[PDB]
Amino acid sequence: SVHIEAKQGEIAESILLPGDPLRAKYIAETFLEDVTCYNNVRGMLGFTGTYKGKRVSVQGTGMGVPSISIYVNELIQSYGVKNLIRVGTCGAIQKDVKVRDVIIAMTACTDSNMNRLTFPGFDFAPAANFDLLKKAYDAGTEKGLHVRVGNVLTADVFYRESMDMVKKLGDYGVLAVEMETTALYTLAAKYGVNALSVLTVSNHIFTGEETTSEERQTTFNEMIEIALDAAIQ
Amino acid sequence: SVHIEAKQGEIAESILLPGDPLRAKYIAETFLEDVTCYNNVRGMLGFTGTYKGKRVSVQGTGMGVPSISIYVNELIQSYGVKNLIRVGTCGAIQKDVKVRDVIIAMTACTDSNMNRLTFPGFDFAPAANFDLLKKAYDAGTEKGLHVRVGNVLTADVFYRESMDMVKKLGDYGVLAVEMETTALYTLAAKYGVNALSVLTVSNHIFTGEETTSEERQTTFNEMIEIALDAAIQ
Amino acid sequence: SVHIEAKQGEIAESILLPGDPLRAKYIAETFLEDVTCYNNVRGMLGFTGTYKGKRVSVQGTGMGVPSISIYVNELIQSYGVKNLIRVGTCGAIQKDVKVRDVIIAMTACTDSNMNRLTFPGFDFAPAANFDLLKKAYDAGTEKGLHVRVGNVLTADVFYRESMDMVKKLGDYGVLAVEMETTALYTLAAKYGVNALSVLTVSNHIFTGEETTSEERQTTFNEMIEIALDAAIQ
Amino acid sequence: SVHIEAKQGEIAESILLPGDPLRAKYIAETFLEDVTCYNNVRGMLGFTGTYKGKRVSVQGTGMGVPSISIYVNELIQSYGVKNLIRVGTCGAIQKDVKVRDVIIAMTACTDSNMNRLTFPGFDFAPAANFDLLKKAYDAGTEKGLHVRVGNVLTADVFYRESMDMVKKLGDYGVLAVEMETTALYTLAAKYGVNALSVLTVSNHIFTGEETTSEERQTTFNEMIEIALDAAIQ
Amino acid sequence: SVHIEAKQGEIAESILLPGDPLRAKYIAETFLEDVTCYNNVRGMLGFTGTYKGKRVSVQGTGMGVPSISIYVNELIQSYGVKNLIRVGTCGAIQKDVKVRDVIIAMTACTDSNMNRLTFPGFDFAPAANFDLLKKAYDAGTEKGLHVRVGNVLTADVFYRESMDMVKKLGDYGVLAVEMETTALYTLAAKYGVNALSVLTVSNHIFTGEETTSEERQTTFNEMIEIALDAAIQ
Amino acid sequence: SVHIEAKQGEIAESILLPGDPLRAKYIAETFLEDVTCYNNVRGMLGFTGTYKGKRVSVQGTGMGVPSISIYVNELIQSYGVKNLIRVGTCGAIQKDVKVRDVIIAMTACTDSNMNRLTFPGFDFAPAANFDLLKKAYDAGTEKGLHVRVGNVLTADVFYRESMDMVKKLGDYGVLAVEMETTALYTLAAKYGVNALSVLTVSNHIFTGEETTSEERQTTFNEMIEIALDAAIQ
Ligand SMILES: Nc1ncnc2c1ncn2[C@@H]1O[C@H](CO)[C@@H](O)[C@H]1O
Ligand SMILES: Nc1ncnc2c1ncn2[C@@H]1O[C@H](CO)[C@@H](O)[C@H]1O
Ligand SMILES: Nc1ncnc2c1ncn2[C@@H]1O[C@H](CO)[C@@H](O)[C@H]1O
Ligand SMILES: Nc1ncnc2c1ncn2[C@@H]1O[C@H](CO)[C@@H](O)[C@H]1O
Ligand SMILES: Nc1ncnc2c1ncn2[C@@H]1O[C@H](CO)[C@@H](O)[C@H]1O
Ligand SMILES: Nc1ncnc2c1ncn2[C@@H]1O[C@H](CO)[C@@H](O)[C@H]1O
Repeated sequence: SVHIEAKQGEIAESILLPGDPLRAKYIAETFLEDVTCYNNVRGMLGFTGTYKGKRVSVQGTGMGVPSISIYVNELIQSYGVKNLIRVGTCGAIQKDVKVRDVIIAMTACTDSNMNRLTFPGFDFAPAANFDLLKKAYDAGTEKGLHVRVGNVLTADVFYRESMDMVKKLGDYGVLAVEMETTALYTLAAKYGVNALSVLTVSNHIFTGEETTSEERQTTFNEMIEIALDAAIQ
Repeated sequence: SVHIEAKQGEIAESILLPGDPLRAKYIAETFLEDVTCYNNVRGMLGFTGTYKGKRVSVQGTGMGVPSISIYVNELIQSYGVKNLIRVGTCGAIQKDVKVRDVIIAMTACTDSNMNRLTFPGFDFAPAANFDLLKKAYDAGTEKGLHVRVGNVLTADVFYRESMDMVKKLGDYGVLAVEMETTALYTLAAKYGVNALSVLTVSNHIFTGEETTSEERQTTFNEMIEIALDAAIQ
Repeated sequence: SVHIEAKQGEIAESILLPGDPLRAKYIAETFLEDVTCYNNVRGMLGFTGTYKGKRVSVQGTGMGVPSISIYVNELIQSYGVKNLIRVGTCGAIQKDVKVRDVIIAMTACTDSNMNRLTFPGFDFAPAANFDLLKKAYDAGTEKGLHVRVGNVLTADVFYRESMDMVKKLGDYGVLAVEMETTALYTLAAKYGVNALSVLTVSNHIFTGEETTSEERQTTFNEMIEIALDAAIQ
Repeated sequence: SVHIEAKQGEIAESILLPGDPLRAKYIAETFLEDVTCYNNVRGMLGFTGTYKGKRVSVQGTGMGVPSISIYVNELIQSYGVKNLIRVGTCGAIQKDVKVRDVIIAMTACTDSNMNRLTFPGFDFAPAANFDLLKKAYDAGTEKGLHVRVGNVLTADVFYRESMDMVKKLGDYGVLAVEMETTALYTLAAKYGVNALSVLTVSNHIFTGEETTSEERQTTFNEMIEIALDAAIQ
Repeated sequence: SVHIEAKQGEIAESILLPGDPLRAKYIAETFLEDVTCYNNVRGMLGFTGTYKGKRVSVQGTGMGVPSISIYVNELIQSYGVKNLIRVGTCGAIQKDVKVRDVIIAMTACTDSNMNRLTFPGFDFAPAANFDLLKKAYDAGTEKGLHVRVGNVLTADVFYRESMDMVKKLGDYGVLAVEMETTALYTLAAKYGVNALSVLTVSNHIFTGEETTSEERQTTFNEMIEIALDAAIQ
Repeated sequence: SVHIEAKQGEIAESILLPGDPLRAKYIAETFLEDVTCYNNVRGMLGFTGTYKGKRVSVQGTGMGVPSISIYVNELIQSYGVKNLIRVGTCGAIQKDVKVRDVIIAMTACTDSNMNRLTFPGFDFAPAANFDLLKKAYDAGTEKGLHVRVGNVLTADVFYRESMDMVKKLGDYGVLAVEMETTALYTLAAKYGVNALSVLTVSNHIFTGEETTSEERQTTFNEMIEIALDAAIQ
């Protein structure tokens, strides 16, 4: 496809979608066997391998609705991908959401215009695939993680001049901010395929708490395991 | 409160919210014991009784976002209600959704302006309480119903001049149309309480299939049972 | 029709539209002769009788744009209704508007999205039928009421978190808040029929003054008389 | 003021507002006595004189919401004007509205953003002063004119690429198109003063019928007479 | 055309567009030879003459997007005009922009709805013709003027209740406020012809500095010279 | 900063901003001397070196408004960058724009919501720094390139379901589509620094013409040279 140099058949039907291509590399090297790298266009690494005997892929998406939309469109339309699980990070809005919690997004709010252009006059609420959601929830519960299922904000702007509206969204139960889920869920629904976002809380937006990858590595690894485990079902 | 004549303490902390006040009466008479009627203002019947030994209420909401918003605000703010389950009907958009299916709304799309006014420039995605959702899903699965968990449209207009956008929403996975869920979910989130909508598909919007209450009574009764059963947990 | 169980011909061509179905009952019992009740679906009472020898009906609408839109569509399209007069209550915004004043709405502002969806990019100003307006104005003037003709707000939200915008509308001459007129006027114009809203001020939104039905009964009765009197012309 | 060179007191409290400054000149020369010209800034002629013994003024506004807004703000805020009657032309949308009809605008629709900026999320419906409206209606009825009271469109664009939305507005009862009324009515309401628009239909937008000033001069003169006659009351 | 009484061929292919028709007269009398006046409809003076031997015209536009849009549509579509240079005034927002500076607008921001109606969901950025822009810039630089090339605001409202957003636009580099450029640039682009706006700063919006025409006459004359000089190339 | 691991002082005040980090590497290796790599976070390569003796940097941005906004905010606010030139590719809309043309964006249209959120009710037109624009234009003209200066579309969606609006923008003179310029120009203006986008046309959106990097390498190299050459001035 335009942004992926893989041949037909090189990408598995189940795929994990980290934002960071170097996390795709980490995931492939850490969890998968019989790995190949099928893409390096724009440095946006993608790999296919095997996990507990089942083929699965992992593809960086970049940051933001427009970037992930490019990759998700191509994966679905050109490579026949059927199950897409974003595995990423997010920033907690609410005090009761803690760093290292795992959030499974039921739906996402957004300040993107992408859906207003498609459905003029409507608020489109992008929805996770429930069967994937339940599988991931059950796996995370069994794994011993703190798992929160709820609403997130998909933001276009990481650096917002005022966080007043983000605070207000927190007062309406929104758990955390990230930059991709609306697009993944909307496009998966458009094409009749299955999507989910499983997120590690890496920072808290108002307290200023932050982590390095190493400082959340054990939680992150466990989260990747549940995302894979849902995928292989 | 302005629209409910009940005394403090007369309304239980768990409440079912049919749109039709005569369905509130049917639910109270059919399922509850030790019933009183606490409201007849505007004919919008409300009752409190006991189900399997646990106090529970049932309150008509009327049709549309503005009507249900009035009742939900008053129930939460004046009567201390904590768990609110809308029990209603909806019209299927998709061919694969069948009359007599039970839909549990994860989230809702809308053509209402209510949330655009609150969050200018954002799409707010109203979310069910996951713990109530899971309880209802598990109960419905055990009860032997066809249960679908997904997205609905909360419409302001029942009689729409063109159904083009409703069809398009169906192509993006939206299951059915109804007229209340966005408001219930948004206000419950605002006030930190728990909400869910459990819906019976009573009509199919493009095929023209329709039912009378009697023609869906067994399914409807089973749906009320799961809504109660979730409530009493 | 879907929400009205009347046979063809049972509803008169002129109809009064209170929001409260119990007010429809009061109006029929108090003013009309040879009364029948043609609807009890959803408790939304409707009656037909005679006033000064002329057939006229009265139909509850419920609260909010979506509810009244359902009933008005059905009355016009399925029952051939030609003259529709909402008779309701409203909350004064301005200090110079007093409780027990009668407001005849020339037009209505709104926070509903209903007309933005129909006329994207435009502000649609819904207009009363002038000939009905003049008849009601002349009748109210003769009856000795305080009658104000002007602008109202049709609100989707009764419980608004901030009343700043309602205050601002008052500073631009808007007289009072209610929850139905935009829909009635827009749909009547769509179908080429005649509509008017005649409202009793029952509360003042910033002073906190409020009334019971009994406390405004004489004014309300006189208002119903002028609404009927316009109708029978 | 910035756009009017008159001294304080030179402009009367009642004023007619044609769009064309040369029509202001025609009105002053044809109907008024003891006339002075108080403004020629930008060629936007303004005059004060006497009609049936009462002082009255006439001020060109130019075309469009932004132009009339400048003049109306200055007249109200700097010159203390209290009664403002636009006297202009319009293009009929509906077949049943005829060239040479006089339309008295109750309210106006618009494609301008002026009120959306002031009342974000709301449709503001600008309203005529009813007492001026009634006076003009009664005077026009007595004068023997065809007078229509209703809704108009205040357009920003005279040359619209598609007239689809204008046709649709006609199907919702909107009588004619012009380019000033929303602004006049909104600003008069803002400042607590009295406004009305009295319009001659000079063209029909879909049939292509058009007139010269001479071809509508008798109707136009009679319309000016009723506008003055209302003003002097 | 509807608003211009000129015969075909009486208007030159290059035209200057002051907002004030009396400035059109001043420009024609001061700079042009062999002058005729081709329009006095609505007092909106237009002239054709010769400058350094080349035919050129000058046409008042009035104030605001809707007024200039009328004239620009007619000039382009009915009179075959190819090069259109607005020559006007503006109000500085930024402290670093000085009265008597000449601003050449690269593009324009707006609070008009004109382009949102044409391109729903998009921000359209109207662009100057670069070749005209460069010619005017080079001529102004040679003439010894202070020339600033940048962004302006095309406002619908001269009298804005709050200038907060205008200040904010200044903080994002917007140089000055005026009331026509968006329309000129958008329509010229639509029809494939060449437009530019060359503006004299006549007032500073926050400091209150203001000028009479006489107080900026030398700068204004030099600006007209560069606008002509670009035109005749 | 959060997404760049460079120490203070490691990034030069002038920077080129390709979307593709592998193009940043190509630019550094091909044109610069004394090169270091200061960032590999998320694979988003950044380098500093010397060109004709002057320090300059090159930093990948990723694709889309949200991605470039992250990097531009950090470069300006944390690293003190003053001159930012995006060097990228774009897709021609118009037939008269050819593959291998170089487009210098004066301004950009967008379907992003980023500026509507910042300036509610306004269309913000993001503007290039004119002095950088002129330098690049003069350098490209001297270099013998086909250089077009004009308007572009900054799109959020690469894969748009209908290209109707993109075609319409082409009919209003918009030259090409890309995915970053609105953000770069808006943020540079916000912070008072200098930005420009210099683009190679790599594909034609309606004809289907496309190129590989090798197939446009000579043009691309010349474009990089002019971007550098402007930068070092
Ligand atoms: N506080 C935050 N705000 C926005 N995005 C965040 C935040 N924390 C983590 N992310 C995620 O990391 C990237 C931005 O650093 C995005 O891909 C986004 O999903
Ligand atoms: N097809 C439908 N469209 C809209 N609302 C529906 C439909 N079917 C059932 N409903 C529900 O029933 C009422 C409208 O008849 C509303 O309360 C709504 O939730
Ligand atoms: N203050 C108020 N705000 C909104 N609606 C009101 C108010 N007072 C009376 N109403 C009317 O009564 C109902 C809400 O109580 C609605 O039908 C509405 O028209
Ligand atoms: N068909 C029309 N469309 C828009 N404005 C019109 C029309 N006919 C008359 N007008 C009026 O005349 C001017 C435009 O020619 C405006 O001031 C406007 O109010
Ligand atoms: N401060 C200002 N605000 C708006 N328009 C201005 C200003 N100064 C000059 N103008 C120009 O002059 C007219 C308004 O006085 C308009 O045509 C406009 O372009
Ligand atoms: N046809 C196109 N549509 C959108 N972006 C494009 C196109 N061609 C090149 N681009 C650029 O390349 C990337 C998308 O492939 C974006 O960074 C964008 O700026």
